[PDB]
Amino acid sequence: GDQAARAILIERNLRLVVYIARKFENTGINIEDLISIGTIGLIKAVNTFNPEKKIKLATYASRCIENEILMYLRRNN
Amino acid sequence: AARAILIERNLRLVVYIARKFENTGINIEDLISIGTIGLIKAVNTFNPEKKIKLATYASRCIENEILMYLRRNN
Amino acid sequence: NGDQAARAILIERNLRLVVYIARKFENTGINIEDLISIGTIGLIKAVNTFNPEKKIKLATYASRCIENEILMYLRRNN
Amino acid sequence: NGDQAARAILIERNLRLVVYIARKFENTGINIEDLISIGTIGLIKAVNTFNPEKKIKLATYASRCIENEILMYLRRNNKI
Amino acid sequence: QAARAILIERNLRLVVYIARKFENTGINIEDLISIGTIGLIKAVNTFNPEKKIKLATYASRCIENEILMYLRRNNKI
Amino acid sequence: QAARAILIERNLRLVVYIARKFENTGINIEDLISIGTIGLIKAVNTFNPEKKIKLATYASRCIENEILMYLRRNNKIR
Repeated sequence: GDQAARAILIERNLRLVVYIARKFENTGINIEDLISIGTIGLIKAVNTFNPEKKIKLATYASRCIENEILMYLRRNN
Repeated sequence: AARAILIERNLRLVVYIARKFENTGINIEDLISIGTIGLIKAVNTFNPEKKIKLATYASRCIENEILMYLRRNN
Repeated sequence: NGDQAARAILIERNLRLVVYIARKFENTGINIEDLISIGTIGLIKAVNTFNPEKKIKLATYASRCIENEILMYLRRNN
Repeated sequence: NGDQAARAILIERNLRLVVYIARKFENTGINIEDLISIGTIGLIKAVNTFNPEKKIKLATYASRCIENEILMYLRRNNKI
Repeated sequence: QAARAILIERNLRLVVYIARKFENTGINIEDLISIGTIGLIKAVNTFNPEKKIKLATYASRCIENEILMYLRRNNKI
Repeated sequence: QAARAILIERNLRLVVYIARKFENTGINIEDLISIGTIGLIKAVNTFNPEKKIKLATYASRCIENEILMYLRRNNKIR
C-alpha cells in the first residue's frame, strides 16, 4: 500500500543518486559506496517528503542524498 | 547506529550480488542502487532468532530486489 | 456498501490497464488468460487501497499493483 | 436541514436518470411503475453516500446505484 | 432495519394510486411516482410502530405531501 | 499461513471456461476474464466449507453471475 507508493518515487529518482554520487567521487572514495550511501538518503527523502509544500521532490531528495554522503565522508574522515 | 553499522559493513555484499547480473546489459550503477534497497529491507526485517545469518538473509533480499526490478522492466 | 459501488466503477473503467500490462509479460511463456486474471487481482487491490488525496495517480498506483501481483505469481511458479 | 436541501437538489436533478434506466429494464411481467420506485431508492442511496472528493461523476455513480437496486429487486423476485 | 425493505416494497402500489390522482397536471406520471416514492421512504424512516395512526395512513399523507410540495414548488397545485 | 492463493490459482481455468461460454456476446474475451476473476475473488471470500457445496461448484456460480450482471448492466445479449 504505502510501500508501493514509496517504491515508485524511489525508483524514479535513482539516476539522481548516481549523478550526485559522481560529484563526490575521487581518490579513495569509491563510487559504489557513494551510490549505496546516496540511495539511503533518497529513501529518507521519500519517507519524509511533504507534497503539500512547494519544494519539488527531486530538490528535497538532492538535499537528503548530499547530506547522507557528507555525513558518511565526515564519519570516515 | 547499530543498524547503521550493519548496513555500512555490508555495502560490498550489494556489489558482489549485483555483478552476478552483468549479462543483462543493465547499468551496474542502477543495480547497486536497487540492491541497496534490498539490503536496507533485510536489515529492517531481520529477526535474529530465526537461525538464519544476516549475510545469507541479506543476500536473498538483495538478489530478489534486483530480480523483481529486472523482470518488472523487461 | 456505497464504497464498493464506487470501487466497482473504477475497476471496470480500467480493465484495459490489466491487458496493456499483462501483454508485456507474454515472453515469460505463461498464458495471457492467466496473466489477465492475476493482473485483475492487482487492479482490485489497487482500487481498494488507493489514497485519493495522496499525490500518486490511480493509473500509476494500479500499474504498480498489477505488476506486483504478476511478479508474485511468476516468482511462486519458478 | 441545510444538508436535506442539498440532497433534495441532487435527487431532483437526476430523476431523469431513474426513468431512463427503468425503461431499459421494462419487460413482460415487470411493471415500469415498480422499476421507477426501485430506481428512485437507488438514487436516494447514491446521493446519501456520494463523495465529491473522488473523481466519479454523481451521474455515473447514481446510475450505478440505480442499476444495482433494480438488479437486486429483479433477482429477489425471480425475474433475473 | 431489514424489515424496512419489506414495508417499502409492498407499499409501492400506494405511491401509484396517489400519484394517479395528480395526473391532471402537466407533469409526467413517471416523475410523480419518483417523487411519491421519496415520500414513502420518508414515512417509513419516520414511522412509529404504535400510535393511533399506522403505516398506510401515515405513508399516504407523506406521499401526497411530497407530491403537493413538488407541484407547488414548480407552481401548479 | 493465510495464503489462500492456492485456492484462487487452482480455479483460474474455471474463469476462462466460463468466459468462453459467452463467445456469442459482443464483449471481448479479455473483459470477461477480468469480470469472471472478480467473481472468483468474491467466491473465495464468501465460501463456507461447512455447507455441502464444493468450492468449484460455488465458484462457477459466482463467476457466471458476475459476468451476467456485467452484461445485463451494459445491455448486451447473454
